[PDB]
Amino acid sequence: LTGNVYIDGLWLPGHGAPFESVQPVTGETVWDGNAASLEDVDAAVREARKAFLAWRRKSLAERQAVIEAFGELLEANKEELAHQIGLETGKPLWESRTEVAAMMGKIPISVKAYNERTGHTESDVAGGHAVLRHRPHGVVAVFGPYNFPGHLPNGHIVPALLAGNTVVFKPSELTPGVAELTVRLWEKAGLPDGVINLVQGGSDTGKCLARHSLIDGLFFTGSSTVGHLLHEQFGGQPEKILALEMGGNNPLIVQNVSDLDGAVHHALQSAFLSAGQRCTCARRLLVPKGKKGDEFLARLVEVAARITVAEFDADPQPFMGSVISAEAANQLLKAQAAMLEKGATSLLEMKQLKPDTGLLSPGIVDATGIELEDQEFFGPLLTVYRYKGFDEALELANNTRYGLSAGILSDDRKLYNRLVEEVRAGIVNWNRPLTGASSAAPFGGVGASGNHRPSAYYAADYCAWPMASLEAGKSELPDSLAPGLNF
Amino acid sequence: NLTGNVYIDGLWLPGHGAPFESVQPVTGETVWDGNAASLEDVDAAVREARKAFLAWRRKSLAERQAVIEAFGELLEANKEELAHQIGLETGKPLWESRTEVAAMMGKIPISVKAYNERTGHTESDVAGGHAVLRHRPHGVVAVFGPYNFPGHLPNGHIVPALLAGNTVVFKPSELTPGVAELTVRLWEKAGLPDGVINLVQGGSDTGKCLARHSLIDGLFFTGSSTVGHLLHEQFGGQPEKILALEMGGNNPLIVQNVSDLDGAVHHALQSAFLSAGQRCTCARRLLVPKGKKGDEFLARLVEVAARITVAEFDADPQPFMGSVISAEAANQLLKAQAAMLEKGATSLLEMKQLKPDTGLLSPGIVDATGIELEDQEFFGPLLTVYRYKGFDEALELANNTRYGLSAGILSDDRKLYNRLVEEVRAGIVNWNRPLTGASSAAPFGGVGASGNHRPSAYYAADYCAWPMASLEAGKSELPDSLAPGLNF
Ligand SMILES: NC(=O)c1ccc[n+]([C@@H]2O[C@H](COP(=O)([O-])OP(=O)(O)OC[C@H]3O[C@@H](n4cnc5c(N)ncnc54)[C@H](O)[C@@H]3O)[C@@H](O)[C@H]2O)c1
Ligand SMILES: NC(=O)c1ccc[n+]([C@@H]2O[C@H](COP(=O)([O-])OP(=O)(O)OC[C@H]3O[C@@H](n4cnc5c(N)ncnc54)[C@H](O)[C@@H]3O)[C@@H](O)[C@H]2O)c1
Repeated sequence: LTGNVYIDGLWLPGHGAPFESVQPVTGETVWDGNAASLEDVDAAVREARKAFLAWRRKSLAERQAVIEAFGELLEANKEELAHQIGLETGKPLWESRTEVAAMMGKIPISVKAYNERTGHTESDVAGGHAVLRHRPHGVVAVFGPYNFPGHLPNGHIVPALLAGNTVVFKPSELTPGVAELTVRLWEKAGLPDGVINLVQGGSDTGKCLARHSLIDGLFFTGSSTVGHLLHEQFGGQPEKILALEMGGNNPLIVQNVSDLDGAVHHALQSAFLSAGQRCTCARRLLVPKGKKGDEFLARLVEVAARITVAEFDADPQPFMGSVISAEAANQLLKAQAAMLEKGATSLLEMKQLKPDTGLLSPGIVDATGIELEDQEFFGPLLTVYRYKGFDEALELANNTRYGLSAGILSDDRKLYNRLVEEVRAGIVNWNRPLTGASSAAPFGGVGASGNHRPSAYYAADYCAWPMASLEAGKSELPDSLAPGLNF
Repeated sequence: NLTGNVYIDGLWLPGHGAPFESVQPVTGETVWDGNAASLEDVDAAVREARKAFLAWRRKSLAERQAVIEAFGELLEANKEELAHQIGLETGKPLWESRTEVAAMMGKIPISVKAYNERTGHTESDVAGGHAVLRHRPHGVVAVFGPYNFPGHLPNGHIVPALLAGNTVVFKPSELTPGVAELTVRLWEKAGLPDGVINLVQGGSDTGKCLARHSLIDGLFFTGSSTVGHLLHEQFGGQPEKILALEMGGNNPLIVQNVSDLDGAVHHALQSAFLSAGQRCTCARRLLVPKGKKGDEFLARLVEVAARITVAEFDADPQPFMGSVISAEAANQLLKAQAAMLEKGATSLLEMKQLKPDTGLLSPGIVDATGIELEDQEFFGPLLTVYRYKGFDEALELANNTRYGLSAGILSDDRKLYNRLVEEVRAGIVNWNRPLTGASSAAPFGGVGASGNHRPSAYYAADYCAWPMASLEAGKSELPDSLAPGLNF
């Protein structure tokens, strides 16, 4: 807890302009530090490149041993890291600890994924004795969001390091402290010098890193906007492997449910967990028009009003905490303000709970006939649309260029079956909230939610490239020569 | 038996573009005549492939597999006729064109196993419920085909794509349109629904109209790192369209400490001169240890290399290699080794034009040990040799290229190979076997300027299907322990 930078195993103040991380509700300063400058970034990259040569040579077993030690250190400091996350983001403790346990779980699963997606295989084939092994890329710049400053960046870092990569981690300028803590835990775990390198900063720092001509890969978790910016930047440079993980305008369907409070439960999970700040949250809820939906939305609004929202560490733990900043909340309020005047009516008003904080109350808005923008956004603002035929519901679900998550809450399996059949989305759930993905299976958005480099399990796919060999043992003539060959 | 028509939505139709023709590389006579697809022709192909996708993606995996297997039946059934088309239109000798066909046939079952492993259907019980994983096709994929293997490579994209439920708008090389039309007719006679594959002949203009078309959902490419980079630059900012690039390489072959001379000379000639050196995995640069051993080796290598025959694809006794794709290309190769010799290099074996205005080139070997030539890819039987001192200097040379397709070593000492694998950055790396003759059973993806990390061959299945993972439950109902702040 110092505010430094980290390069080649050494902690050093940044040469860039200082910035600070403020707590979303208290407003006081939680972090102070210097942002990485241009030459600072050149240093991080040069030293990760240097460390690569020695790190790529470590066996898979050794790299796994260091990473696992990192996991043991995660368990040992679970509460302190949880408290750091919740403190700096506004997420409640009970949820931050969830993010930590997720970081821990990302390890063994990343191991199995490495061994299946990019393992070592040996076989006898027609052209001789074929063998297949997987090689790391080199220096991968990892960008971290602010909603999960521990789970997601980790989900890039573990698979990459394990496979022999070296990392230049640039966290969000809204969650630098959690980043510094995680880096210290990699140090205290015995990670060779320069194998991971921390570069704090904001937009300028990320600019200097992304354009840097010596990175060998870039792994991104963040807004579809900046993700597309990066993808355009690398236009014409296929040599640098890019992984883009972006948002979505995720739809949730709830039709013909026999357990009301159950569907209200899973719905509230999907739309409001993490203050609606989980990238897999449902931003659009679809309910069959008429009487049945009226009953459902009645109960859903009833229970949603009952949700508590307070500081990350309130004596009785609330359901959700603050939004990252008071400004973000301001833009959300202006957002639903633009929705209402567009023609929508408020089923449940999104309210600012304390004077100049990011504490927002749940918000539900009906714009069934209205046409708002296809735009992603974090916050507890849920747009609801009422539909006639189910074949119309499927039309609505796909009514977005994003393609991350989508699912249906229903007792009828065939609604799910036809959903899976028709929907164009990354993860599509039935009777479980859109949130809470499984790291044991891929996690890759389609459309504007990724560039077809799915992470989580298939993370192992974009951390290592394949080397295939036809081994012989002795260069010697075939039984029957080809035409035109005389000896 | 051929026509020269385009093929869209199951219908054969003359193209609306300007006419062109496919010439035999040595005979000079016309082998194909047809109209290239125009802008609206391509818009039609794409629109109709998109329409057909909706119906094709819903077929089960088994049914699509059955149609493709029927395609295999037809490949075996017409093996010799398709071989003759390939050899005729490219100049490749018959005996190896027959190989290209057998490779097309083999690309099927392996594409199946690949689909079931890399993008299958799996189910497991996990913490968040009963999780399931299935793999979906992208949609309309534009497939561009080379000219060295107008059958094997395009197929290596098409089978994996069709099988996974994609539809294809195939644009073949304007140097091998006939092979394309014939192959398409073979897909027709195989029962492929209308619009699931759509042939769009043409040259640069046609391919541009296809790549720029705002309705493709993927682009699969095999061709020069030059045009490949052009395409990649084009899609800059469009991650929604999945792109796979398969590009060339400045492939190095090292031969040090071989106790069987004629064997290593064999594998060398295979790697550098097979198919007139027009296989993308050919060794463009041979590395031989400085001094006596390399002197003897290269001596033998030139002796035997001179003994190579080169003639028409249908020579009475089949030669080792045929003509290069065109006489003009050959012209640029001659200009190439001329620029190397005047650059400071010495000619170990002169590349000569065997007939006046043809693509018949004789093997060419050039020593440029001290000279610095361009890091550039090129097809042709022109082999540059580099002599090295320490083995770590040989490794220094191998990576002396921005391309990263193939590389291998001819040696009796396994540890030289081990140090190669450890250090070399290339897609496929062979030991004591020719650089040519890859294995469709294992991935095939070049690094650096040889691809964008969407390797084909076995891993083709990865860029033909995207993953959908689901947490199924059965009934939306409250958990045992609620979250804090939820009242009912
Ligand atoms: N796909 C996912 O799993 C996932 C996860 C989290 C968030 N999201 C999406 O992201 C939205 C919020 O954005 P966010 O804050 O998480 O990510 P972001 O846009 O802030 O990007 C992460 C970091 O990259 C750096 N950066 C900013 N500008 C840059 C630039 N121009 N060039 C290089 N680096 C730059 C900053 O550190 C920035 O905070 C969410 O509401 C949701 O839409 C998606
Ligand atoms: N990666 C591999 O496996 C592989 C395979 C074969 C050849 N190669 C290499 O590629 C080169 C030979 O390939 P080639 O000359 O057939 O490639 P190419 O550039 O001719 O590409 C094939 C076809 O694409 C079309 N085309 C041309 N310009 C286009 C454009 N601007 N936009 C869209 N389409 C366009 C034309 O039909 C062209 O002939 C050599 O470097 C060779 O070694 C690599």
